Amino acid sequence: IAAHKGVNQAPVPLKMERVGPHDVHIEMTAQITDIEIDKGKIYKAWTFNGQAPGPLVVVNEGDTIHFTLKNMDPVVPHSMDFHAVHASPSKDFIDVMPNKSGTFTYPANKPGVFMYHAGTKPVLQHIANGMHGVIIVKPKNGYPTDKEVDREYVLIQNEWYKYNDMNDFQNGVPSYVVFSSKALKPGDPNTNGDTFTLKEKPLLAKVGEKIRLYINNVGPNEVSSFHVVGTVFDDVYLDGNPNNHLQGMQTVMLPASGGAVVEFTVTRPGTYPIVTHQFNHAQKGAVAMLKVTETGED
Amino acid sequence: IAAHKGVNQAPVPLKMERVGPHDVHIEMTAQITDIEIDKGKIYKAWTFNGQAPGPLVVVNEGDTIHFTLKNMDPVVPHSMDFHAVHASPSKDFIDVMPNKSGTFTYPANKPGVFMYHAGTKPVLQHIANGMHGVIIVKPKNGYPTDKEVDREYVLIQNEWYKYNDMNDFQNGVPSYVVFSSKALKPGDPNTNGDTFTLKEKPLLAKVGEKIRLYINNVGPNEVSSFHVVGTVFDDVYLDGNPNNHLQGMQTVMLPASGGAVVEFTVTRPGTYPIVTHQFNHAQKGAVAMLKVTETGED
Amino acid sequence: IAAHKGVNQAPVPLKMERVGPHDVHIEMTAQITDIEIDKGKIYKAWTFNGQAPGPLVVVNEGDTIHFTLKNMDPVVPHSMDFHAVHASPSKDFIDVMPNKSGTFTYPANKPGVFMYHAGTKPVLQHIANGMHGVIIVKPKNGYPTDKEVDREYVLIQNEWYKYNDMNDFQNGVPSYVVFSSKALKPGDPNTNGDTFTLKEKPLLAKVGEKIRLYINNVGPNEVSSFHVVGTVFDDVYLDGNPNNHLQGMQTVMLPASGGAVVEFTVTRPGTYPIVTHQFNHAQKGAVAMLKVTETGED
Ligand SMILES: [Cu+2]
Ligand SMILES: [Cu+2]
Ligand SMILES: [Cu+2]
Ligand SMILES: [Cu+2]
Ligand SMILES: [Cu+2]
Ligand SMILES: [Cu+2]
Ligand SMILES: [Cu+2]
Ligand SMILES: [Cu+2]
Ligand SMILES: [Cu+2]
Ligand SMILES: [Cu+2]
Ligand SMILES: [Cu+2]
Ligand SMILES: [Cu+2]
Repeated sequence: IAAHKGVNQAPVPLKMERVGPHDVHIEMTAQITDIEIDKGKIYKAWTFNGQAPGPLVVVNEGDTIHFTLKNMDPVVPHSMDFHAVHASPSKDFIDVMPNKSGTFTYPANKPGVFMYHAGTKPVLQHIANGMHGVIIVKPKNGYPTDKEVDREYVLIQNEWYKYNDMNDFQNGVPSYVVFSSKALKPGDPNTNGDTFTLKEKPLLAKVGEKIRLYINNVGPNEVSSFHVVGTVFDDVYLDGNPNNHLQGMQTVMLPASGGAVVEFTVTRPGTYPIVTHQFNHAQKGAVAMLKVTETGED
Repeated sequence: IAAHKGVNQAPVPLKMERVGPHDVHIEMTAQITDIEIDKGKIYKAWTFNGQAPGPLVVVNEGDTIHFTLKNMDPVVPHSMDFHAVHASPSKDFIDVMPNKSGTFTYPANKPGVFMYHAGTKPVLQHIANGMHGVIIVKPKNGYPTDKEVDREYVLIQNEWYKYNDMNDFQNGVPSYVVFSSKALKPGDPNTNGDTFTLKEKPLLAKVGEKIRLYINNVGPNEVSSFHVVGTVFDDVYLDGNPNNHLQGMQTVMLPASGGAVVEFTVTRPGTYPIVTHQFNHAQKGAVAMLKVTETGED
Repeated sequence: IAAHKGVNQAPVPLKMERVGPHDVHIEMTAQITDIEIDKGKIYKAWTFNGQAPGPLVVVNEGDTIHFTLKNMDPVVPHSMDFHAVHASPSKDFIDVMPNKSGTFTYPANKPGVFMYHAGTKPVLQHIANGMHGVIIVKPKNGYPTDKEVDREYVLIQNEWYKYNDMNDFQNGVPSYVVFSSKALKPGDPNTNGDTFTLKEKPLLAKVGEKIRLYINNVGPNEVSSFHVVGTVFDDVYLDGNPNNHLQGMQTVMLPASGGAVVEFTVTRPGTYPIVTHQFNHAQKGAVAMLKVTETGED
């Protein structure tokens, strides 16, 4: 795209504020931002807010979201689809033109770990170029295992293909498959989907802790066989709904866009790989690390 | 196949009749029929009854099926395997020769949404050429959410490959991935697996309705990440068995041959896409549309 | 690998012995062994004990495993990762050098059907070359359907690629996808992952029996759509945990490394194919046979 040559729009912080007991404002951008997806490999990504996957959104079950998208892309329209919400796609997930803004309002009435992404045709093109992310909806009644959890993080899996190549997007194997982590609390890492950051700067935990991960596989195209090496998942909630409760799973199958809340105990000090057990994808980047110490600090 | 050159056997209606409180007769054909799978693209499909996927079969839990296959193919033997039934495959799923008929009897003792397909070696060849379909077995006790459902439809996902190309069937990506709908009640659409019909003539519903879809991914080769845009599944019954109950899923993973009953509410007027969220497959045709109006008519 | 030319190390029996009410010793080898994966096709596999998948391990819930790996490979280090155990991967799943042994101890505190495999970087290379297997952990309280089961077997699905070809391992379709069976009781077959043995020498059962299969899809790369032709699964326990209970499934989705306990009834004499319903993989070898007779013997 000629109008994208040399364009590298600096990341813009997500804006969110509560405006009522059950109403939340969210303002995001669509923007074109260079991301290092593998060492020495820059992808001029189509992004929300200059991150790919986009920034983490967290709301409460029953919140109505008043969402504004500011399209900074000079030529390509973009839109937003939240899997959390009940909305009319042809009225509420519509395109925002370059240099314009649009505001859309819809309720998040289901708890869980939901994908969000651009919904502009061809959707495959917008997702593959980087316009994906996660919104977490916190259950009103929590999860039955809340009291057991010591520490929590968010992980997202995505693929990267040849740059803006629709033939490759449809018909080719992914060039990279990657994990990223998005911050829930101050001090948490906030990273982009790349092959290396969560290996070189592992997530941190303490010996004996029960860890919760909020996870989603945004695709665009692959399913995920999510596994933490050296442990077993004590409890799994499919899509993050507290009713979809499994126990003692070694590996959790996630469809494309599929989410889960998974919980596991780390019993010994060491470094614990986190993989998709589809090992062609792991080899192409989809390995993160969890470093477990006696004190919890690196 | 030389004996298939110029052959286009007109579709023959499914024949079914109840013969006892727990016994049902079903008569189907195997036939060679041209189907437009994408605009301008004719596939000379191997079919049951001139449809691909084949005609919908609905029976009651506990029905014994007395099934007759009339093979109209001039040269290729075909057979029938119903996933619903308990049968001896080497006695009851056997080949029927060209221009012959065979009758086989077996019970459907489990509720759900089951694949059926030809079971003639190489099975991949018969399925990929179009010999797949769905049989629904209605639960004796229903589903716990029956009283909430306002409207229902059947959707089937399948792939199409290069014509009768076993190398492509085994080793290549699908050329098209498609949805079709099969009629449950008079007035429902009844379509074949193509890239366009359910976009141009969407399924219809009314604002506020809870919709049930009986779904199955017949493959032959891909798994499906089934998702309705703009809603969340309130309830999901894996394989259509009422015991396999999930709630609040954004997306339902279906193995090849996997089925489900999914239920969701459409809260606003508009058009709601229905996809496999493996977006390479969606881009290659696997998007249907649900049009929701204030009155339910187009 | 030059040091592997002409190397064909004869299979070595698994060594196991109980050393306390909750402690079990296991001794395995890493060795280089020629396996006929398809008729006329020898793969010089990287193996545990000269089998691929490796020998079956069965322990009780709550057993601590004292595991020794003797590395017979002349040049390549190998390691062991059991999905059953809680361990520090960077301390307990570490490499054993050629011609050395290492001993590692860790508890199996969860019931189920778990993958094991080499954990040496690049893990994809070690798994794809054949270093995978299953460990079964028997639940302390059993399964609720134990009293209904008449006969049981273990089945494992794996893929084979071009020989030691990392490009193919990461980016290519599998050349073969295969089932193998591992013995639980004297007289059970014990086979390697190949395209033919379980077709030519089917598993055996008697008319009317309820069969339990302990299954795992070790990959490395594909998911599995596990289906027994001519029946429906009465009960399914995902990953073999008794709590993850589904009923009446036609087909069970298994992620890469995913396991299950599945149970089904064979009502009539005949031969029942066992497949992954991803039929490209079935065509490339992933069909086993179950022969059901009036007397249960061939
Ligand atoms: Cu507002
Ligand atoms: Cu976009
Ligand atoms: Cu979506
Ligand atoms: Cu704790
Ligand atoms: Cu009859
Ligand atoms: Cu056929
Ligand atoms: Cu089948
Ligand atoms: Cu209603
Ligand atoms: Cu010991
Ligand atoms: Cu190895
Ligand atoms: Cu593993
Ligand atoms: Cu019995």
